[PDB]
Amino acid sequence: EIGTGFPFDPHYVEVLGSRMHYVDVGPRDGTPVLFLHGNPTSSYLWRNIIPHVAPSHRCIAPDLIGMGKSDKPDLDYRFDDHVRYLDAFIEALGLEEVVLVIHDWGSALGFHWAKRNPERVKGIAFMEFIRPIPTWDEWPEFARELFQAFRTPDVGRELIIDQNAFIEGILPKFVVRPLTEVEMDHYREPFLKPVWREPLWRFPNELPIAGEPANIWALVEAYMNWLHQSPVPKLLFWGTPGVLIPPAEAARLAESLPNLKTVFIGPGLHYLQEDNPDLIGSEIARWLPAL
Repeated sequence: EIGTGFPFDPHYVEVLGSRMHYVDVGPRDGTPVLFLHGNPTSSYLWRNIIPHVAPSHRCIAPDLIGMGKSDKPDLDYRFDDHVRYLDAFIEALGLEEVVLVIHDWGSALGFHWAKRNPERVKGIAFMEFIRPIPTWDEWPEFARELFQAFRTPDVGRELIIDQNAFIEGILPKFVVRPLTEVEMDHYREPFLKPVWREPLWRFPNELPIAGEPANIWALVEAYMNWLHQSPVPKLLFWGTPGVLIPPAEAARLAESLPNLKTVFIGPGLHYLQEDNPDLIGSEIARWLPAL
């Protein structure tokens, strides 16, 4: 049975003049494991993963700026803003070497940080991560018109900002099993007001699909190139049919990435942590000793 509670004491740290919230559990020494969520989630997404890792390793799960329990400064909320705040968060906590556990826009942040700090990354576990998607044909058909509308002037803001489409529509449609009302209310809480929803609209407008936007496309290409030459231990979780990482892409990564273990989790769309947390958490726990 998949837990709905969030039994983690809040921790806060001042970052660039704002407060950021994070989970921090597990032993106080050793290599920390840094869990990075994406859109439109928070550290809540990791709530059933972390308890598998916390017996043996420090677990740190921040809420990205403007998300979860973190502050909501007056930012553009472009990808580079998230880069700046996560960079400063990692330094504020004095992290030296880390293991990354990353998902969605948290994976773009994590891989981009790893490329810039390769000596500090001891391993990377990832799932449903940001890759350059070559055509809209590789996007799931049932969500293609919706994500094209998110990236259409005016219409996308009406859907995401005014109608909260990313929380009420996309989030439950990208989990195979049904989310409960308690889980939905945890995901809803940081975005109850439209004025808080800018990050939810910025993120799909930065997805690198069919070459655009060019700046994100090049950045993601750069860290994918880094990943392909890196000897760092890697662990990929994938499901079927997937969203960002269809089975054919999981197969391509299994062939091309060095030092990669792959784990098929069964049915899965995008929020794989909500479909098979016990397999994801237990397999990360089993993989960490080999690092």
